Amino acid sequence: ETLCGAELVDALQFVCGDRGFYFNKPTGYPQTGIVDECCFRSCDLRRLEMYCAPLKP
Repeated sequence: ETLCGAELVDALQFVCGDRGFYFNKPTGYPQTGIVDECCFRSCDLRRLEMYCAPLKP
């Protein structure tokens, strides 16, 4: 539920596999990202999944 530090990174590695992840969602045209939603808060797998990089292949 709460995934912090290494455990967060493990989760993202596992869920995102080859794609990679990032920690802050992009914006645009006061920061915040996976830590906030998955570490300070429990988060679910679909939220976690949102910090997987685009595919592209």
